[PDB]
Amino acid sequence: MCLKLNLLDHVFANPFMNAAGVLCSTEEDLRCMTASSSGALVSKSCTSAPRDGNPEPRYMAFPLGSINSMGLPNLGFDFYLKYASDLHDYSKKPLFLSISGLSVEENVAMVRRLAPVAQEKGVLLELNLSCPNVPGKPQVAYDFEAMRTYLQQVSLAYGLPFGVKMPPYFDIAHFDTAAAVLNEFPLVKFVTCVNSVGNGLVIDAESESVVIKPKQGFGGLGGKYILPTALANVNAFYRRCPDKLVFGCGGVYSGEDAFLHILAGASMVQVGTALQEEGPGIFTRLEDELLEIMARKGYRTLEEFRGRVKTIE
Amino acid sequence: MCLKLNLLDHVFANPFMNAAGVLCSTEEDLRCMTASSSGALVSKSCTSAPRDGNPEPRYMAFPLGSINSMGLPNLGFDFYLKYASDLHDYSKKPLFLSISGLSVEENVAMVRRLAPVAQEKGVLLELNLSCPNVPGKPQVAYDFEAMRTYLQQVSLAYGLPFGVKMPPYFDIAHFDTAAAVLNEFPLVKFVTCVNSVGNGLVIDAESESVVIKPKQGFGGLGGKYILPTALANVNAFYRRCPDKLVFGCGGVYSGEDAFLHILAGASMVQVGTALQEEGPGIFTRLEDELLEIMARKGYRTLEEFRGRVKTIE
Ligand SMILES: Cc1cc2nc3c(=O)[nH]c(=O)nc-3n(C[C@H](O)[C@H](O)[C@H](O)COP(=O)(O)O)c2cc1C
Ligand SMILES: Cc1cc2nc3c(=O)[nH]c(=O)nc-3n(C[C@H](O)[C@H](O)[C@H](O)COP(=O)(O)O)c2cc1C
Ligand SMILES: O=C(O)c1[nH]c(=O)[nH]c(=O)c1CCc1cccc(C(F)(F)F)c1
Ligand SMILES: O=C(O)c1[nH]c(=O)[nH]c(=O)c1CCc1cccc(C(F)(F)F)c1
Repeated sequence: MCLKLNLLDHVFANPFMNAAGVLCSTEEDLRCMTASSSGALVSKSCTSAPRDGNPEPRYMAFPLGSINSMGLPNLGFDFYLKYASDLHDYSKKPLFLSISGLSVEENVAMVRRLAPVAQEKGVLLELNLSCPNVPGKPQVAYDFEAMRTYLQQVSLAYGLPFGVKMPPYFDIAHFDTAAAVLNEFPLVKFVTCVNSVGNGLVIDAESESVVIKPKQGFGGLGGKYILPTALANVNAFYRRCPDKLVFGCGGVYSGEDAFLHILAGASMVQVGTALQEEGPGIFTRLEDELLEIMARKGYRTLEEFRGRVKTIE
Repeated sequence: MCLKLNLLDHVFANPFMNAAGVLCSTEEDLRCMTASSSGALVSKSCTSAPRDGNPEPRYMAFPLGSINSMGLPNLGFDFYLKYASDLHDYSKKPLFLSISGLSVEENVAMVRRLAPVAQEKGVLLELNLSCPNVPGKPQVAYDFEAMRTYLQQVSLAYGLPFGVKMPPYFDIAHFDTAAAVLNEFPLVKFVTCVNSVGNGLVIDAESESVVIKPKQGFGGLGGKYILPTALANVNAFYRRCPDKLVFGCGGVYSGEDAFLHILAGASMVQVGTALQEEGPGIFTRLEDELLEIMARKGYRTLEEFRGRVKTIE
């Protein structure tokens, strides 16, 4: 019985990793994730220049999940590239680097410089397509023409296999269209579903106030709120992108939640809110819990059940 | 006490009603909602002809909410019109009739017939814009040019104040576009936010199976999963449509949840999943709970706090 995976020409001890943005912003964070029992790690989505991000409070968690409008605080691309080129211990586990430029040009500039490090050290790119583009237009993955432009430009500039981080969709026509755009790009080898459910609003009844300061309290939702949404997206893209891997993200708190993601199609399984709340010890727990479900069912490997969710009649 | 309010030229004993689709399909259902303590009721969204809807199982509930792909089973427009015209007791409470035709023409045909009954009896129209669209396109409310056409045609055909049931949105640019569309139509006097969060997927770990038969287990989510989504949409439209009313729907299980909807801007508060699970007794509980929270805070009216959610700075 084992959790091993071999994919994207890397070996992973288990499918668990952080979700971008959680426990991955500083060198301290990345050393911490490297020391944990996760199978991989991803660095904080970066911009060319460092960002402070939004005013605090900008993240809050609750029993059913989290809300955030962080504003992309990060130490800048050069820092993350340095970590990938010089600091990361690749004998411990594989590293993904997430990028999230504010324009197609900012992304092209980053990927051009990443590429030799990707080639030499094996760092893997995750391109975050929730980047805002022009304010007053939707986020890039909700503007299909922009998404196509971004992927054309990044594919030409980078020239190596990479993956994309997608927001959730809520309409079958959007699953269809979004997957068809991704399927135009053979270098897109993995699809991470999902980023946070956009622009929710948590209100505290006692104070009669929103709980985060930016955007009048509106921000992206993670956690237990979003698990069925995340599963839907994992499976929609699993079905529509048969030549790509799907990584699942959203609502993972337990080995059972991971097992559902993997039934839906997930290869790697990312952990955001639950990791933010519990800390890196969560990885040993998730591994144990997943293995126990596998033993009960008689499953010896992940591929025995990946994508094998049953439908009714 | 008491929670009585006036709107749309009608008096309501309290702000609570069923959500369309729940406990409102048959004459029995509508008599049961009328006998309840709710302040109003809404009939099941209808088509010109009766529909059997999708194969069962097509609804399932769980601790955090519900998933459905009902396929609009309904007794047909003639039935609901006859209920509004001949059977409903208007001395007990107001009635809303929901329509969701499969094309603009079908909506126009239904609303031309409804108009005289609305004049004579005061039945209120809720137009459900989560309805099918032309090939390749998403649901009408997700296609802003279709939505505008539908509202143009229904406004002309009906000629009387009505409301619109909206799906959730997840992007601030979409809130801006959708609200601008609604604000073109002066006859649209109330906006109900939100319909179910579209195309989630619930998977049962033991069986390794989806839990509803239609659409490979994909369906709309309601209940606790969707409360922050619902609040965000209520507040977004409340802010953007100052000359309209907003009705809140989504994730109401308690008077506290109703309180939060009202703080966000809700005039009426609709109850779907929790009503399906608990039955019509829920209405006395919600009223008692809401009045208890108001008393603890010193609020004597709903107007004192409707839309008064506080932001940080
Ligand atoms: C504080 C915070 C920061 C985030 N920053 C990023 C980011 O920089 N890039 C990204 O792709 N997603 C980001 N996300 C989204 C997470 O990666 C993840 O997609 C989302 O939280 C859902 O997973 P969960 O339900 O496990 O939280 C962030 C989420 C949180 C809570
Ligand atoms: C079984 C079922 C049937 C529904 N039918 C309709 C419908 O006919 N028309 C409609 O506008 N919404 C319909 N909905 C959506 C609800 O009105 C409501 O918007 C949704 O369930 C979110 O509220 P909740 O969190 O209270 O469940 C239905 C929901 C359920 C669960
Ligand atoms: O940093 C974030 O707010 C964030 N939060 C998430 O839940 N997921 C994400 O992908 C991100 C980063 C993307 C993002 C999301 C919202 C705003 C901006 C900004 F404009 F600041 F550049 C960037
Ligand atoms: O009956 C539904 O499945 C349903 N469930 C919801 O959570 N919200 C809804 O608004 C609806 C009805 C959506 C709808 C609206 C109009 C037509 C049709 C079709 F005939 F295609 F089944 C479906």
